[PDB]
Amino acid sequence: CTSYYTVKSGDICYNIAQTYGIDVATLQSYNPGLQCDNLQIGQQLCVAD
Amino acid sequence: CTSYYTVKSGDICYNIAQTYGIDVATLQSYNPGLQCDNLQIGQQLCVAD
Repeated sequence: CTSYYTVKSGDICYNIAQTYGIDVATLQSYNPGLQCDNLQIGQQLCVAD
Repeated sequence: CTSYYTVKSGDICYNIAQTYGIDVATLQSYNPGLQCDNLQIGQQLCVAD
């Protein structure tokens, strides 16, 4: 992982992904076992590789 | 809380508490509500105080 995004209050996977120019599946591929229904505040999500 | 840890692919609550010295019981007392199968990738765990 080159780069991380930190979950903040009310963030959803779709928008986090759009912010980085990727789609949710790619975000998922970057984060083994990601659970978009269940993101935690401060959770760090890879957004690069 | 004094110190933190960021969950990576596959981490189980046992290896984590071990790595940082401590017992799972102690880990779970630093983290109110904690499903040790269900650890979110990139979740912030407390490991001290």
